Amino acid sequence: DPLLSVLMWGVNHSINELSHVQIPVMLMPDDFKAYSKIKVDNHLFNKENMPSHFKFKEYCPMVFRNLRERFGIDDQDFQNSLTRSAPLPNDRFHTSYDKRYIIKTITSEDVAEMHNILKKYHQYIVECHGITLLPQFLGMYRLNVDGVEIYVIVTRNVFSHRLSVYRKYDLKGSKELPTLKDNDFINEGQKIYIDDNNKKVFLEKLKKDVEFLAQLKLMDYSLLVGIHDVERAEQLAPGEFDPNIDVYGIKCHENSPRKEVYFMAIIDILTHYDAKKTVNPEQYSKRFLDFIGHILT
Amino acid sequence: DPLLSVLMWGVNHSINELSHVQIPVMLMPDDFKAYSKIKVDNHLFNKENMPSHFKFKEYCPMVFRNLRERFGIDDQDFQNSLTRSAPLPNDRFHTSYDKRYIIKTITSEDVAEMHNILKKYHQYIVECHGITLLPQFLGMYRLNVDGVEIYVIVTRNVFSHRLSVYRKYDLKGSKELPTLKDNDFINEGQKIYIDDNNKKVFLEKLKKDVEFLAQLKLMDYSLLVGIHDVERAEQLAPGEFDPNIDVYGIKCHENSPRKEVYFMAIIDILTHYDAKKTVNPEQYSKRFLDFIGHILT
Ligand SMILES: COc1ccc(Nc2ncnc3c2ccn3-c2ccc(C)c(C)c2)cc1Cl
Ligand SMILES: COc1ccc(Nc2ncnc3c2ccn3-c2ccc(C)c(C)c2)cc1Cl
Repeated sequence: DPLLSVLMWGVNHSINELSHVQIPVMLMPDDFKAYSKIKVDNHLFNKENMPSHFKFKEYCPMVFRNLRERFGIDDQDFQNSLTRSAPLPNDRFHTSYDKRYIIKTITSEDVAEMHNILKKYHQYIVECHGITLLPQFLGMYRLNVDGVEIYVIVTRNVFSHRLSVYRKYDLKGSKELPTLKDNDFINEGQKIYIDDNNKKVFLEKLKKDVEFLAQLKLMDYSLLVGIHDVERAEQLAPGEFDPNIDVYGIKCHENSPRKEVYFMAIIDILTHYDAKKTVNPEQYSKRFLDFIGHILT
Repeated sequence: DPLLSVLMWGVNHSINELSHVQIPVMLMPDDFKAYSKIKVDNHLFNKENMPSHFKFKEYCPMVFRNLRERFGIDDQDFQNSLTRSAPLPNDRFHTSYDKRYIIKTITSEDVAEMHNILKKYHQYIVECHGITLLPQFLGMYRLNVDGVEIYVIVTRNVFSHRLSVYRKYDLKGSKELPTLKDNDFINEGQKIYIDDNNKKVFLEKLKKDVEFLAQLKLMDYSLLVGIHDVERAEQLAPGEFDPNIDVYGIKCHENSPRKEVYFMAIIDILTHYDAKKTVNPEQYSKRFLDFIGHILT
């Protein structure tokens, strides 16, 4: 697939170039308006590695390098995950081959919005020491191969890179991914057996994160919820995840009826209210937090 | 200097890309019409490593890779010589920092001529197993930084990368480099004390090489002659050179009045007769070989 080739090639180039750039003492205003573009033309050469004619553009390379650091991600590890082997498609989005990252096609509009929030996003991240349920935006690029132009973004996978998820929801509190929905969560009677301390830590993150979203007039986000079943996985020792990698995982409590491990975080935030030119951002967050607070009562 | 930066950067990229390309069982006709171009644009990014906006084009990358191999040169070694440290200028041409290679600015006309002869050049090289006094053309590029476009070519240094040359001539047999000339060779009474076997091997190379030149209607070439003085170098053990690296070196004979080592080869061949739109190529070679055969009598 020529678009994955260019992505793998562009990321590889992106990180290697960056390896020559000094880690700054701080980001500057201009860092949030910067880009690197590269255009390759091979005439009668290299027909076999990948396409002869392509472009690759990286937005705000210093910023996303900074964010990778703040999210506990090493540039060389990142490069490896995206280049050692091709991303795996999903009937859409890809997964890095080691399942650490999601690669997702987005619109120019989405790209523009990511730009409009990137300063506030950064600041929010600093302020919370990288501990948040918001998407972790790791890099953002434009590809051209042939007359096909596309925008992609890379986020941390909400789910474990190792523990399998036998059941998944996407919750809004009121096209779309292969998940179960609000109504299904309700009808199924789905419970999440985590302790009071873990509910408290989780919700107090959610409340701040969501408030940030409302302030930005963003909407239509949801809480992605994945359940690993441990006794099923019998058919790091069993039930274990590295928290430093599987950053959204929370163990069930001692009295959970089933040995579960849960992966919950916010996804798909880049819809601005005005872009819908219904529900305002305030009403959306209010419904959203009420539903989440509810299903975790 | 932004033009050396782009060159170092372009070569580095050139060889690394090539490291992914399979060594072919043979060159194809299209290999001699091929190129790779790359254009970089950095807005508000990477201001410190090198220029923000540049282009780099490599001509016939498969061909010059082949020639590097046939001349006993490993691609990674080549890359290192040109990138580990900046080329050193000459008041003009540069030297690779380890003195193995010459980098030389040339005209588009020269570039066009290199192209016109590149097939015959290749064939000639094969036929003689790489043993020749002709320039060893190792790579050829176009650089653009700012609105400054330039063409460069890389050849093997005629002189030792290690033994110093205290005296240099550029001989034609009838602007210009820092060398002594025909008349000076004559007035000085300059002798070259090599044995009959070495004269014979050298001249029989020269005769074939020069004949090749005449066949191509090339002109205005010369024999670059450099003398290392061994007793002076007292003010690999003394007098030694690796022939595999210092490919043009010939030891003086047992009865030379002074312990010398000599570096002789042909340079500066890319002038085609027609380009001068005097002396024809035949007369030029005839004068040239007669003078060389003469100074080695
Ligand atoms: C087998 O099913 C799954 C496997 C894995 C996942 N995990 C994800 N972790 C984080 N972001 C994600 C995903 C999926 C998509 N996105 C994502 C990214 C970025 C944008 C901009 C948008 C809109 C979505 C979700 C599912 Cl369903
Ligand atoms: C200190 O002085 C020197 C040190 C070193 C050298 N050695 C060289 N070995 C091979 N080609 C060379 C040179 C110099 C130039 N060129 C060269 C290359 C390519 C083109 C196209 C043209 C015209 C010349 C010569 C001198 Cl004088």
